[PDB]
Amino acid sequence: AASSLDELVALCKRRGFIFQSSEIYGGLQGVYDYGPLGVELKNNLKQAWWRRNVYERDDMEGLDASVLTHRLVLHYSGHEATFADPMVDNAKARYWTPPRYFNMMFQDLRGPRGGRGLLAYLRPETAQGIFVNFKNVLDATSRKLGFGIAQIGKAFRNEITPRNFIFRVREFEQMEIEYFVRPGEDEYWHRYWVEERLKWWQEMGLSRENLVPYQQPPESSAHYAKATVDILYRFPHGSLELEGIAQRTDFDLGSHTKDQEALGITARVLRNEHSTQRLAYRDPETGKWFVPYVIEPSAGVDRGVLALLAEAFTREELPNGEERIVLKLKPQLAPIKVAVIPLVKNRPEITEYAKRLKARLLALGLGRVLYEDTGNIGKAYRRHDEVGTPFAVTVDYDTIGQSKDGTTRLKDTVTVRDRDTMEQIRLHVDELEGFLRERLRW
Ligand SMILES: Nc1ncnc2c1ncn2[C@@H]1O[C@H](COP(=O)([O-])OC(=O)C[NH3+])[C@@H](O)[C@H]1O
Repeated sequence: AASSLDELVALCKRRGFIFQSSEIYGGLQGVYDYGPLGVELKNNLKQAWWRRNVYERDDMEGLDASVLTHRLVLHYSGHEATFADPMVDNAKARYWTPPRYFNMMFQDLRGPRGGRGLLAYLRPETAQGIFVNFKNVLDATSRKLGFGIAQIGKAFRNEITPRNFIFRVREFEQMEIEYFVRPGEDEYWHRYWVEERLKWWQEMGLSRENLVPYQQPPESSAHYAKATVDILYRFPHGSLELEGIAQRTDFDLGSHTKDQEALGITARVLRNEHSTQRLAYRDPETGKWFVPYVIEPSAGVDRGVLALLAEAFTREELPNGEERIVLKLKPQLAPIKVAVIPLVKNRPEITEYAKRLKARLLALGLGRVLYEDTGNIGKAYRRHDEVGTPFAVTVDYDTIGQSKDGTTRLKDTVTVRDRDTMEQIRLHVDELEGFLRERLRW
């Protein structure tokens, strides 16, 4: 584990993981930019989640709706209502500083002028994009009930207060699922998904010891959610929310469908005077139109990253030197898998061999390979553990052929230094393939 968020924040900048957004002009607090190594890690997390919840499954369809949301969507979603109370602050008390309707959803206008007619919010959550497209998806796929639609996407929130690095921010991405289910089964499903999502975060690298499901109680059970379970993580600042396996119940489709009344809505949904379409399902064997309940697993992509980094940032002491900080990311999720390093930057015959090898290895398809050509190998080696790349293959003279001893047997064999054990095997190129194949493969 990583001792203090500070370190994390500092490694993140010093290595190009996360940079402060708009830093040169003062920075837009609450919004960050993912530098080079950040992107990679971030994408890999996104990818693996997609593989898991979509490719490997057989009851999920994917989606990717837009950030701009038509004013009504967020209205019937109830999101509007949450800020229709102005706050007339005062000296020692609260809701006299002027009436501030403290809306958390960002706001923008559609062309021409700032009229209430052409208003649109930036989706505070990806979720809505799925509910409104429910029929559309159902039509094009023609899915039978035990099934859900899932997307990764941007989400903007005017967070009055952004706190703790890349945790609570104003702009972030979420990986959301909306498991549509027959009314009765909701209980199981909710259980199933919580267990699943916890199972996942573990294979991703988060130790079970730090993961904790927590039944939000009535007080905290937000409107749509009939129940909800968070999976908190023991971050370096605390045991906070990581993913939230909720259990809204036909409320979403209910607040968004035509004929709410005719439809047996069980949720206290607004009178939807708008929807152009009946967002409901039709036949189990009878032909009873009904509105599906949903289990919704929402993860924060950015926090998933905070977790993974916090969890992996270890700073062991060297049994010789002082100490080293070592990101020990699940190899398969490291920004770089293998980093090929030329021993002397001079010898062009060496470097060429190096650049050449990088190719051969990238080809295995175990992940990104890097031709690190930066100065001091001691420096290269370190840089790497700091960014947690699993294997550092280094090429010296002997590899190419030359040597002092006049030996060419060392040729085509390279030294592969392992991150965690810092152990240095010296294996022949052809073996290097098989070797990595065993480790970096999922
Ligand atoms: N400002 C923010 N920054 C980062 N992640 C955030 C966030 N606000 C919410 N999340 C993520 O959204 C997840 C779900 O909580 P939520 O309050 O976003 O609810 C919903 O998205 C309901 N669909 C959390 O587990 C968290 O990872």
